[PDB]
Amino acid sequence: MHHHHHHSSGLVPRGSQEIEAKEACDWLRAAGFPQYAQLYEDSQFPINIVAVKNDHDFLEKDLVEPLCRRLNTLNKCASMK
Repeated sequence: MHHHHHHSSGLVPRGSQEIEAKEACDWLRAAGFPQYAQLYEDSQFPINIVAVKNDHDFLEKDLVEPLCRRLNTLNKCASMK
């Protein structure tokens, strides 16, 4: 029943982009960064992804790929400025 996350990976893009949108928000929360997920419906996803991910927040760079990809997949739909 109780858990924190599933796994720490994400390298399989497909045409199912409307289903990837669900997994994007939920993965951000699971990975320990729910602030980013909640900012989707507030129209605050596009806030310099490459800058905020480069603040050296964790030691491992493998976590920075899905932090980029899950932001990017919703960015298309958000279209803010």
